[PDB]
Amino acid sequence: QVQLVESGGGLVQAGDSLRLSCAASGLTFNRYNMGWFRQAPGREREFVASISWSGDRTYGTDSVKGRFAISRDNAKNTMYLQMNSLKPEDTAVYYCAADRFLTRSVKYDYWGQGTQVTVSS
Repeated sequence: QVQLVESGGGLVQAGDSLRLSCAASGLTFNRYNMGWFRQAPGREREFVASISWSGDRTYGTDSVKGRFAISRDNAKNTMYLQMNSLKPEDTAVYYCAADRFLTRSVKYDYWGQGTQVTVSS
């Protein structure tokens, strides 16, 4: 079956940087758009960033585009999210997802279990 596994979460302090990764198996990795979503306490699940199989990057808002960077390594079936200047508001569970057509919609076909990021001040 298809399997997406996130890692790299933990407890950081405000202003820190953090790199999350996502490893995929059971699909032909280079034919899928890959996306990061998050769910903060008291909020709905929301789009963070996406990188399509042709390499175009799409970001959620101005709150994200300046601080976060997304990339993929097709040779290793892995994608990464680099997060800089983290704030308490970024505390959330971060999910990796894959889909053959979608970009910003939360209705992607495949989902990982998520990794938890806590940011304290």
